[PDB]
Amino acid sequence: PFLELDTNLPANRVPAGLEKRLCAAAASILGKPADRVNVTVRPGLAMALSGSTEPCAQLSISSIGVVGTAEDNRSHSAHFFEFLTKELALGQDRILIRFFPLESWQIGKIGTVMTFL
Amino acid sequence: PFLELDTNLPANRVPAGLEKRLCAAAASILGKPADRVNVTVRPGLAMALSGSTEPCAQLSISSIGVVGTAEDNRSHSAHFFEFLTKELALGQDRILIRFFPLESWQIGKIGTVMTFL
Amino acid sequence: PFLELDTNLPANRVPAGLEKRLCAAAASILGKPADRVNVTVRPGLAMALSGSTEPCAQLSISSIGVVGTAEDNRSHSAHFFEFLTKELALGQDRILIRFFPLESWQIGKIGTVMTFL
Ligand SMILES: O=C(O)c1ccc(C(=O)O)nc1
Ligand SMILES: O=C(O)c1ccc(C(=O)O)nc1
Ligand SMILES: O=C(O)c1ccc(C(=O)O)nc1
Repeated sequence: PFLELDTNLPANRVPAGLEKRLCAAAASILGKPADRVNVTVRPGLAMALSGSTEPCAQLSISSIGVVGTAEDNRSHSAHFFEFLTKELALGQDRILIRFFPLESWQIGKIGTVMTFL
Repeated sequence: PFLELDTNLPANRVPAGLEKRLCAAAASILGKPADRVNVTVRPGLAMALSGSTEPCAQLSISSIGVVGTAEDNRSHSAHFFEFLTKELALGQDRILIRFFPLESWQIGKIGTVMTFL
Repeated sequence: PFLELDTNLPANRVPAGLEKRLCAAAASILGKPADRVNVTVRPGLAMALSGSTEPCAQLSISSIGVVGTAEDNRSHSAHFFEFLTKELALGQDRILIRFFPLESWQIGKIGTVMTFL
């Protein structure tokens, strides 16, 4: 899975090791191995969420097969909100998630695409 | 109900009173009175969870009738996770639960088995 | 949470399963488990809302901890209006909400009160 987390929390208000703990969390939530989880955290940004500049965070989640239905994404959302509200000390009104299905021909790995691996 | 909690948190990082609070919580969650709840806490163990020796806990829950279905246990799990995350200051990736149905002929109580009470 | 919805819509103009979908929405909005959400719908009543007998609904919401501030209730209101206007086919002017904090000693469950659970 590919996870990108944008936040207006400064780096020194994002707990040490979050990018590693999000690999374990995404592995369990999405049912793919932790060694196939990719996380990017971009702290210190200027953000408004629901019109408000109080501390907040945005997560994008991309994967083949498992983020393409409302019913699957409902379950995924519940678990990611539980994890991130606690880690970032944010209320559930201060986080939003977007889910993006991917296909194998879009993923460039070791100089080819996943279609040929 | 019968609850057994193993943790690699030392005893002095397990909050005082956890046993009676877990009796009350198990009454709320499983529906059987607090005075029928049995709790065993084993702290200071050497543990790995998901391959990692960071602080963690395992809970076993055994009961007649109420821990035997996926839909029952999904609900029970959500509540026991919320209870333990708060009490032990652990993330939900650092807790696992196992559920075990029991029958009356397996429970020895006051020198007989529950079949005869 | 405890939700009570009065409406002058006849029962056959309240969509089938509304009490179930409002349960799930209220769990999300209030940040409480769905197996702790209670919904009561009372249709076919004689009602005036804002002085008018046109189709309308009144919602009451009661919960520990999460319905006691203006800022929290503004957030909750926005989501409940978005849900109910669509489900009941009512304009924003035809719904009102009241929020009521509860305490643990007020809630009777399994023959005791939540103070002891
Ligand atoms: O090879 C990549 O790391 C990779 C490729 C695919 C997926 C995925 O579908 O989630 N995740 C990671
Ligand atoms: O008498 C015991 O304490 C007892 C016996 C049975 C059960 C139970 O099925 O949950 N719990 C407790
Ligand atoms: O455990 C009960 O069912 C319960 C307890 C509390 C609340 C509540 O605060 O809204 N709702 C339900």
